[PDB]
Amino acid sequence: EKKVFKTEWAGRSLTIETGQLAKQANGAVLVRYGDTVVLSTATASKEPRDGDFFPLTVNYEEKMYAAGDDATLTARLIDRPIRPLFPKGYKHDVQIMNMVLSADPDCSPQMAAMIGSSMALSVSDIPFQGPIAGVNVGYIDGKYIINPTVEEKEVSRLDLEVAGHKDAVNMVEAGASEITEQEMLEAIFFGHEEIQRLVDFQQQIVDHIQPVKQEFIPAERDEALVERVKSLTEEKGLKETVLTFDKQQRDENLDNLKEEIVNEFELLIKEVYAILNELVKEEVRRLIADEKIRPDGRKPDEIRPLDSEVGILPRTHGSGLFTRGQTQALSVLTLGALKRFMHHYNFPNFSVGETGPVRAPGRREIGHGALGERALKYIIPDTADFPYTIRIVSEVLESNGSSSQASICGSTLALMDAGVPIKAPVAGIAMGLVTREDSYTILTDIQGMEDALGDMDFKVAGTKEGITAIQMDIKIDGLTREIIEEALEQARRGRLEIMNHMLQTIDQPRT
Amino acid sequence: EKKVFKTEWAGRSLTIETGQLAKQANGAVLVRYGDTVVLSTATASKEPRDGDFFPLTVNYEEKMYAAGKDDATLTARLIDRPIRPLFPKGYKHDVQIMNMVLSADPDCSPQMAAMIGSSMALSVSDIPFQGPIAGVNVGYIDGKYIINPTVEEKEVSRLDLEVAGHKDAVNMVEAGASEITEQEMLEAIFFGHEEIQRLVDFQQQIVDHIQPVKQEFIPAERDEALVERVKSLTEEKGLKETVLTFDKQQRDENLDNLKEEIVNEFELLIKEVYAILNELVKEEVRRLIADEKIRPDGRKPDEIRPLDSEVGILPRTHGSGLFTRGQTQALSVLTLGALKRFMHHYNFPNFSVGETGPVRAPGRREIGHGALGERALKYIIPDTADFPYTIRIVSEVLESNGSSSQASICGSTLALMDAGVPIKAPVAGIAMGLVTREDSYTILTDIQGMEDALGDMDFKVAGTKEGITAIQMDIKIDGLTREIIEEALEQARRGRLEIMNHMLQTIDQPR
Amino acid sequence: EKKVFKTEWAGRSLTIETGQLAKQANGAVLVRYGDTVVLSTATASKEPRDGDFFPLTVNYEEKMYAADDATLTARLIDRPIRPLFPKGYKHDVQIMNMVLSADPDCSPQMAAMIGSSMALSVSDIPFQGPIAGVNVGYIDGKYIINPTVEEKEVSRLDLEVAGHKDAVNMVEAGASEITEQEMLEAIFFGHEEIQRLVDFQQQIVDHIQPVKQEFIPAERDEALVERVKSLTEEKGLKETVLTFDKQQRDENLDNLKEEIVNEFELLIKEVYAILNELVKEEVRRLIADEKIRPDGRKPDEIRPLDSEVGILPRTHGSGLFTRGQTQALSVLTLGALKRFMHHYNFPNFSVGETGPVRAPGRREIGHGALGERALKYIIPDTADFPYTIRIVSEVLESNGSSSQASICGSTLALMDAGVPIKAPVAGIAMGLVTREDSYTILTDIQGMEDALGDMDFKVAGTKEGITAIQMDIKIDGLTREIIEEALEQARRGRLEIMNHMLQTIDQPRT
Repeated sequence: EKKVFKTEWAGRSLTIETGQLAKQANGAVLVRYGDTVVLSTATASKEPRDGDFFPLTVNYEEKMYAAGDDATLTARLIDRPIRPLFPKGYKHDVQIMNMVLSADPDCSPQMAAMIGSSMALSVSDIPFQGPIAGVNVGYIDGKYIINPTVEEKEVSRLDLEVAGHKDAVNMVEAGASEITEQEMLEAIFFGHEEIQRLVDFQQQIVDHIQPVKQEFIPAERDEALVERVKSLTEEKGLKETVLTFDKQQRDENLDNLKEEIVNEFELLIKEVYAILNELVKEEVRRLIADEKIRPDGRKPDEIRPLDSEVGILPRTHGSGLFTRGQTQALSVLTLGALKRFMHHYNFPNFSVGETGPVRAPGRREIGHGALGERALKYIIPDTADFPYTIRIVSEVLESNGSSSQASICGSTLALMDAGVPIKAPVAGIAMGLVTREDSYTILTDIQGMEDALGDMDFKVAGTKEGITAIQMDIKIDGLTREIIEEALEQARRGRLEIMNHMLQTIDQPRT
Repeated sequence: EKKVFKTEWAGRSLTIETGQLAKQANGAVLVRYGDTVVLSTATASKEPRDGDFFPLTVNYEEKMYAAGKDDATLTARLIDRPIRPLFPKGYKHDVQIMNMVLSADPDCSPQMAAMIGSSMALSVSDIPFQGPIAGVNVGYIDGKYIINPTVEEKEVSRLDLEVAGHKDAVNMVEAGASEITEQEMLEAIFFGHEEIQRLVDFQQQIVDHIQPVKQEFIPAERDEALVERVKSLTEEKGLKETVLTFDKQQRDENLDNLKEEIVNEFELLIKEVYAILNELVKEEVRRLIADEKIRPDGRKPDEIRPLDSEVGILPRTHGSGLFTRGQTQALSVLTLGALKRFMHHYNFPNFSVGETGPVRAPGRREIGHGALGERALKYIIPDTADFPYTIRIVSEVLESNGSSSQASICGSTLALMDAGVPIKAPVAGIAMGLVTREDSYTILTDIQGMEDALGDMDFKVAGTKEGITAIQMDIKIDGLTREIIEEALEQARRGRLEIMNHMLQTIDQPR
Repeated sequence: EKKVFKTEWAGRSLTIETGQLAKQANGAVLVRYGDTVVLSTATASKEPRDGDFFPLTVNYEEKMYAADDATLTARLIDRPIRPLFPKGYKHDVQIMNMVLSADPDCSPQMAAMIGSSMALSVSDIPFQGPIAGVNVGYIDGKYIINPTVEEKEVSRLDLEVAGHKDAVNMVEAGASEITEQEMLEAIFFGHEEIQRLVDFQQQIVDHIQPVKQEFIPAERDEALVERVKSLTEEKGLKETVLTFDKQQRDENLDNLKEEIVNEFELLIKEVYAILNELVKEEVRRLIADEKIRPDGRKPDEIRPLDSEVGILPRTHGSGLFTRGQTQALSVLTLGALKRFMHHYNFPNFSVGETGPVRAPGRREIGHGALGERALKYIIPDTADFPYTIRIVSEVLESNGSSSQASICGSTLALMDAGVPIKAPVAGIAMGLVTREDSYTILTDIQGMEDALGDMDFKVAGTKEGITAIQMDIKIDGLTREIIEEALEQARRGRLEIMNHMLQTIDQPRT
């Protein structure tokens, strides 16, 4: 029952095989892209899990014979464009595995696996709303190039990975040599045209295989029950509760507010909690679109209050503390004799007022560390005029916003503190989004609740001259070109404000 | 209250001490065999665990100081095998058995000392174990069998066998061999068992002296009438035809559903109905085989599942083989290197059985099957003298219903030929099964998961056309007679020969 | 809202900052002590956990850039902090300490200990401190606080004392065979500084004026207690307690409770709790009033002893030591040429239990190092005995003090092996029952006496003097007389034990 479908992808062949391998998986496909081979599978639990949480996991692993954080980064990469495309309220366990059986570094295993994963879900009976595809873009002598080779990347000014579906982009994640907003936005959409071909090719396959999807019947809310709950919510001043300034106190009051409504009033309880969460969600979203005020009283373009300090640790080579609202990071730098530069990120439970077991670095901590390292490596001096190794470790002492971005600001402080002759300071911020069908509002410097109840989390970092790194994921089907362009601009402003503050603290590398 | 009991075991002393050490354990014994010393203990939970599953664990560990300076996992699995089937049916207490090698003379097998240690500890305990059991190592030099050969005799034996069992029968065999005949193996087995019988004899005297007081296991007796009701609702809903569903996942789905309905008729009463259902399923399968001579995928006791294979499916790897037998499938990949010298690993992902779950480090089972594979193969691997390269093979189980471990041996033989390794001879393997009715027994060839689970044994044999290179067998009944054993070996010789025949269509000699 | 409070601590500055860092923690403080910096935090779960168990965790970690020990340090800090929470308070509390900068002359361990006290004291968590801790050395007859690295090279004592305003809470020490009075003085020299440190923390609390959360302890239903206390008297609780065999005692007690409860859900939780206190009381009463412990011993009698040497053929040295239902086997390996270490392993079968086997836990790492500390002082100079020495101790049974049994075991193994050691070493664990009328000190305690008693005070050393201590308590504090009496009675105890040990082997093999 083996079926082979073939095409071209940036000057080398792309083959997708199904029906032969891993047939107990809900769906499974083998991807040959040049000399790169990847087996991708998608499996779902039999019945759906309880509670309001969608367990979705993506793994990636490169076999020893195919030729250690990269695998974790890659798996996080593939999760991003796939996660938002499941019917709302679908809470089956879904696990997606990718095994790189053969790896030609000129033919991206990361991108092969991403398409592999899309295909495996698309042939499966799992109700995924793709296909999706992803692509790598470089930028050499003013020309964009798809899936550049190892040697072209040595020379590109951009290392971008874009992904999305038929009608829109889903995810971007990038590192760059300080390139303009418009250079980036063009790269994005050059990338998306190829994405569109790739999706096209996957749909023909789906049209040929004609898989039978499982039927997800989403329940329709009881108009009347909503109405009752929506009254007990209005009487107890939900609006004013939401507008509590302090993070922990806001969450405490909301919990309590819900904690009371539910006691009115088991399967009926599950509903009331769910109705409550949407009513909270709506209130927050309404306040922003209609009254232009966020739940800590800010306006869509205002950044949180900023504080910073340098040299706070006696014996360390460099040290920086950066505080933006209820998010705070301490970054520490060590120099060494003579991989050459790295940045780690640690997120303790106390940072969010929580108790729990202490572990080895998790997936998220590994992500943010590398994001930080990516944003910064472009401004680190040449080994030729500064022969030392540089390690930076960032500790998140408090968190409500973007620890990862705060750590980039922290680390820039530490680098200057330490007297590292860097190209230019770097700062970063995270952008948010509320869409109403009438229109959208872009939010600057978002807090946790805005990520959680918003539509995107779009992190941009770079210098005054331009962008050094991006990482973006979303919780709606797609982002239009004008929303991306606007976000980049408003993030350019945001970062500029932040570098301005940072230079009050230290205005150049120590001597 | 120290008591010392003494005897001879293959030309060296064997002493068993109890009453002094580890007296809070339900039972505990110290074993001195030559200069080897092992402390063995057996402990049971106070009350029995819930559900229909017998938690039994065996550990083995060799201290750092034991020599005056994966094997432990293999050894612990070895000791579990003959011990597990000998507990009263329905006994579901946690039982844990620990073995500590305090001193280790490699000429006096710590593995065997521990195995007898473990039997003794349970036998003196109040845990209702139905032994004793004992185990022995057999070599084969210039046509003579030898018990517990020394290191230097093993350098020269044609057989490395570990046999075990009780008073009246053999329980377990596990072996590696230089391509020896079926009768040469069966004799070794029963030479081994005569010594086993002495060892059991010696343990029984001890038990007769210590006179331990066992805990009283009252097995419930089934309600004749309730069985009858359930057995009708099962007959009306076509259990027989349900069982005969061809597709593995679909068979399990329908059976679950069938049970899923009967139970809803209809809490402590539910536990019973589920248990009654499982036995009725068990009986139907067993009946179909003994009486109608058809297995639940419609095969007959001697037919092997449909076979497919391929070589060279991975571009850049030195050797590559894909082997498919029914709904079980394995991909084996080979890497060559400069210059421990040969190894084989085995990986079993969850998707192989259509499951979701967390990915882990190699488990116990995966370590077992890997080594079983490596054992079956090492005998046919060339001398380092005429082929100076290291050889690693990794086998991935992409689907599973039968014997992954045997499929991986077939896969690896393909990969070795693919890679151009001048091997002695191809090797294949299979797993044999067994249904006993009191009237008579049927031996099953190439069993599927359900046949292992509801059958009486799982008897894996692998080797060349000239003879056997490896065995591993465990059982779920009290013992295996000599005629069954012999018949199984013969029918497994046929089975393997069929498989090598197919394999040679794919590749008929080393590339 | 940054606030900085400053003082002197043994000739160097001590600064405590709050209000700036880690403000989502219930409380948090930064400690600068010389060039050492430590951030300490204290966080509590929102609501209290179910069941009768207080989850309290302390972590400690020294960053890579700051320049088993971390586990030892974290266990150190837990000890004086644990007993000072209101009885029945069962919130998760976690306490973290991060050494951001570490000057080994200014103890990060002590900075963190005060850090942890401060973080709780500024928090809304109802901790009953402050507490503080201090290091004492002993050079040419003079005690010194927080000696530097180079002074420790030359001290005869490495002591860490801690406690609160009115009493000492915890001691843990290693020593070059020093007398009981020499130790007890060091302890109380240490406590005067502790008192300054607590004083300084109290002013801070008086300045910050934190608002504590209100812990309302329920009051027992006099009448329900009375009913339960009758069903307990009728079924012979007293006689049940006096069962000799450990497992059998626990089995009967479980069963006894198992019956009373069935009389008789939220009401059940109460009956179980009432039962546990009635058991607790019976045991305590028997000791104070009848002077008999629940295995029939008297407050000063040690359990029956047995020992053996050379039980393993091929190992360089081997010792088996049994004291009551606690038993340890210690094994020694010699090597070419960190130089001495002792490990401790505690399998589940040792207590008749089943469970998963793991990497060495926290407790096992503690006891191993306690053992190693007690012994290193008597191990020969590398000059006249050029070999590495590893000893591993296995606890085959346990009811008492495995850690002390392992020290006895290891001394046996060292002699067995022919190691020319300074002198044998033995150890024991002391216990305590306080009634408001008076107290009884218990020698060589069993598990139940630790669990239902007021302290667990382990002392080990030679005939000439003490080599190691480790003590924690379950009451607010220990007076000086109790701590002096315990040391003396532990000196006697150990002497008995060395006496027995020398019957087995009276000098290093030759």
